[PDB]
Amino acid sequence: DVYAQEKQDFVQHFSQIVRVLTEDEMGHPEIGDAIARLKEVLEYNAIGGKYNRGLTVVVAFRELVEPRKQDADSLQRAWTVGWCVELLQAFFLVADDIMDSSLTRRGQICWYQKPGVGLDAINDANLLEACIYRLLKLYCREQPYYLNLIELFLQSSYQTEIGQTLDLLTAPQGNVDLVRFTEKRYKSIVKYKTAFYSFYLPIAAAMYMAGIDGEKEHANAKKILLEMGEFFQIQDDYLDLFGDPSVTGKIGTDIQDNKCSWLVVQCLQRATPEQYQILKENYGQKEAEKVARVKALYEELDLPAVFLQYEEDSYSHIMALIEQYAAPLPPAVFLGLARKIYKRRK
Amino acid sequence: DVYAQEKQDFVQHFSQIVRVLTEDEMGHPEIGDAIARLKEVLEYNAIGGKYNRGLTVVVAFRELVEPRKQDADSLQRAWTVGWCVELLQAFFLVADDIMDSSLTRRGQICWYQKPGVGLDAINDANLLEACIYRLLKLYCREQPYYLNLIELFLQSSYQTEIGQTLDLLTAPQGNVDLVRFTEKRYKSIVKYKTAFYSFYLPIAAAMYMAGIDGEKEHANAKKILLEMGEFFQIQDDYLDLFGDPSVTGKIGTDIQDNKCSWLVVQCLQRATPEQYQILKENYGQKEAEKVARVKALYEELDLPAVFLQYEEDSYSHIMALIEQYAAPLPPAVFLGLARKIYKRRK
Ligand SMILES: O=P(O)(O)C(Nc1ncnc2sc(-c3ccc(C4CC4)cc3)cc12)P(=O)(O)O
Ligand SMILES: O=P(O)(O)C(Nc1ncnc2sc(-c3ccc(C4CC4)cc3)cc12)P(=O)(O)O
Ligand SMILES: [Mg+2]
Ligand SMILES: [Mg+2]
Ligand SMILES: [Mg+2]
Ligand SMILES: [Mg+2]
Ligand SMILES: [Mg+2]
Ligand SMILES: [Mg+2]
Repeated sequence: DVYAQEKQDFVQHFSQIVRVLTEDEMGHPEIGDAIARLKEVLEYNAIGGKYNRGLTVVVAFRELVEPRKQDADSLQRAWTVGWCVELLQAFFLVADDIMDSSLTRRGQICWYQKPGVGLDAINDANLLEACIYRLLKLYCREQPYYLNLIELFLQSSYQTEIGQTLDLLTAPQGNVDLVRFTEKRYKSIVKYKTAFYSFYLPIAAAMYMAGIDGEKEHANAKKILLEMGEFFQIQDDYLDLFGDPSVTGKIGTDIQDNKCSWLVVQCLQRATPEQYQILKENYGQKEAEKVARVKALYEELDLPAVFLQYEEDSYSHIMALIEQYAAPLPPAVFLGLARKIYKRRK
Repeated sequence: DVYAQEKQDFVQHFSQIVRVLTEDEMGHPEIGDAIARLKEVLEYNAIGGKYNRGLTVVVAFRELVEPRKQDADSLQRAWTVGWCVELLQAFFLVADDIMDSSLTRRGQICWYQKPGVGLDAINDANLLEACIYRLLKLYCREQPYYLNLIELFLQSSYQTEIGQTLDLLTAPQGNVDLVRFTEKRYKSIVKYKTAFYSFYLPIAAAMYMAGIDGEKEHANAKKILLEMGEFFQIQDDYLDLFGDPSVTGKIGTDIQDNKCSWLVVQCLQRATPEQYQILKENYGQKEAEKVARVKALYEELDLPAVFLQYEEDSYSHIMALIEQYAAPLPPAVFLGLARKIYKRRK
C-alpha cells in the first residue's frame, strides 16, 4: 500500500549506509580487510527480506511529521533508523540460524553454513548489532531524540534476548517434554522474542523522531503493536511447516528443534490420549519419518483450518484495538502495518 | 597494590548486581525461568577471573575524584561501571571460546561445552552484553556522564569486534598461509581486539565519571593505555603455549587455530628457510604431534628468552609514556595498572 510505494527509495538507500560504514577505512587503512568483511556480511545478511520493519519506520514517519518539518535530512535520518531496525533483524537472524540449526534464509543458504564462515558467524552477527549505534551516532547525534532511540534499541534487544532464552529453555534438544508446551508460555515467548522489536520498536522509533515521547502515547501504541506481534509469530510458526520454501525463503525446523510452536500448543489441546503418544514419540527428533508423522497428525486435526479461523478472529480483535487505542495517532499507521501482514504467505 | 586492597569490596558487590538484574521478575513473573537462566549465566561467566578491568575502573575513580565528592552513591556507581566492564569481558569470552574451540576458561570447562548448553551460549553471551546497559540505565541515568559512558561501551564493543574480525580473517581453518603473519598485522590486531576495551575503556570510564571529558586528556591517556594493551596481549599469546593451565585456568589453541600469535610472528623472523618448513607443515592443525613440533621449534629459537627481553623493554617504553603523557593525571593510575600486569603469569 503506502509500503509498496516507499520500498524502492528505502532499498536504494542501502548503498549509502554501506559507503558510510566503510568510510572508517578512510581514516584507518590497517583495518581494510575487516571493513571488507563487514561489507560482505551486510550485503549477504541485510538484504533479501521483506523489509517490513525498516519500511514501517519510514511509513510511520510520513504519517506523523507535518510535511513542512520533513526536510531532506529529516527523511535521510528516517531511512537510517529504518535501516537500523533491519540491522537488528540481520543480527538476530544470523545467530538464530546457528542456534536453530537452520539451512536457508531468504532463499539462500544461511550465512554460517557458507563454506569458510561457520562460527565466525557469531562475530559477524555482533558487528551487525554494532552498526546500528554507529549509524545513530553519525546521523542523529545532534537530535533531541538520540538518547530515546538508543535506549529504545538496546532495551528492545534485551527483551528480545530474554524472549530467545525462553524459546530455548522451553525447547531442550533430545528432551521431549510436552507438559512445558502451553498457551500461557507461548504468549510470553512471542511477546518477548518477536513483538517488541518487530512491531513496537519501529513505530515508537518513528514516534520518538516526531517528538511524541509521552508515556501514555507509547503505552497505547504498544497495546496494539504487541497483539499484532503475537499474531505475526503464529503466522511464522504456521509457515515453518505449511509454507512454501520457494516463497518463505527458508526451510522449517520447529519439530526437529522441539519448539513451542503455535501448532504444537494447539495440537495438545485437541489430541486424544491416543494421539498425544504419536506426538510424544515423534516430536523433537531429526528423523524425517518422525517429522512427517507429526505433520500428518497436524493435518489429521485440520489445524490449518484452525489457523485460518484464528487469523480472522485476531485480525478483528486487532482492529478493535486500533479503534480503541490509535488516538491521537492516525489509524493508518497501524492499519498499513496490519494490511501488510494479514493473510500473508511469505 | 591498591588493587589487592579493593577486591573484596568489588567482589561482594556482585550479589547486588545479581539481586538487581533479577528484580525484573519482581514486575514480570512470566519470565522467571529466563531470569533464573540469566543468574546462572552470570554466576558461571562473570566470576573467577582476575577482575583487573573492573577493579581498574574503581581504583582510577579513587584517584581522580576529590574524596569529598566520593559519597556512598558515587562509589556504588563506580562499582557498577566496574562490573559493567566485567560483563563486557564475560560476553566476549563466552563467545570467543566457541569461536576458538577452546575447552576451559578460568579453570573450569567453557560454558558452551557444558552438557545442555552448546550453542545456546550465543544467546547467553548477548544477554551478558545487554546487562551492561541495563545497569548504566539503573544507576547512572541521572548523571552528566551517562551518554559518554554509553557511547564509550558500544564504541569499544565495535572496535573490539573489528579486532576479532581480523583475528579470524588472518587465521582461517585448514589454510596454513604464513605470508599473512607479520609484525604490522599483529599490532593492528591486538590494538583493536584487546587494548581499547581492556585498557582505555576502563580508565576513560573513570575519567568520564570524574567530569574529565576533554578530547586531549583522553587522547594522552590512550597513547599510554594502548601500548600497555599491546604488551598485555603478547603476554596472553605467550601464556597460551608456555603458561601453566593450573594457573592461567585455560588450555591453549593458537597453534591448532592457526593464530597470528606473537610467538609465530617472532618465529618467522628468525627461522631458517629450513625451519620455515617445519612450521608451515605443522601449524594450524589439530594434531598433537604437529603442535609439539612447533612448540619445540619455538623452544629451539629460545623464544621464551625473547619474550622476557621484550617484556622488559616494553615495560620501560611504557614507563617513558607515563612520564610523557600522564599529566595532569596522577601517574599512579597508570602505574598501579602497569605493576599488576608486569611479570604476570596468570
Ligand atoms: O528462524 P525464524 O526466522 O523462524 C524466527 N526468528 C525470529 N522470529 C521472531 N523473533 C525472533 S528473535 C530472534 C533472536 C535471534 C537471536 C537472538 C540472540 C542473539 C541475540 C535472540 C533472538 C529470532 C527471531 P524463530 O521461529 O527462529 O523464532
Ligand atoms: O581466549 P583468550 O582468553 O586467549 C583471548 N581473548 C581475548 N583476548 C583479548 N581480546 C579479546 S576480544 C575477544 C572477543 C570475543 C568475542 C567477540 C565477538 C562476539 C563479539 C569479539 C572479541 C576476545 C579476546 P584470544 O587469544 O582468544 O584473543
Ligand atoms: Mg528461533
Ligand atoms: Mg530459527
Ligand atoms: Mg520461525
Ligand atoms: Mg580468540
Ligand atoms: Mg580464545
Ligand atoms: Mg589468548
